[PDB]
Amino acid sequence: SLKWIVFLQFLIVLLLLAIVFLLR
Amino acid sequence: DSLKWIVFLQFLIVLLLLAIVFLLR
Amino acid sequence: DSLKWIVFLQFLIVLLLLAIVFLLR
Amino acid sequence: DSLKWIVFLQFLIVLLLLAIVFLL
Amino acid sequence: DSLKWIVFLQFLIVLLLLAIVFLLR
Repeated sequence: SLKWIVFLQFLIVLLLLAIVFLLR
Repeated sequence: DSLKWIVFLQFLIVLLLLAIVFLLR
Repeated sequence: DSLKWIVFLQFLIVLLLLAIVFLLR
Repeated sequence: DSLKWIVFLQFLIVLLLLAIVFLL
Repeated sequence: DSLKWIVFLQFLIVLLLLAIVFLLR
């Protein structure tokens, strides 16, 4: 489960990067 | 247990973040 | 317990993202 | 000490999301 | 060290949320 927790954290960071890019 | 709920909630968060990206785009 | 608090705060994060989605529409 | 910091950072994330909700 | 990755990613999330707050107003 920890592997998937870390992987989904990766995904969340990438999506937040997309959101910050769109706001800019 | 707790970790399964963490994974499920993180998946829900991913879906919601995708929805926010779609709304912004 | 740390894990229970993490799960509950994850649930709150899900609620907050839902509220953000509602506000964006 | 990792779990303590994870809980604290989750709390910070909740606070920041609340700030964003108020701003919106 | 999965926990160290989790902490680092959480800190990244905090920084991105601070940037979002700055961009909002």
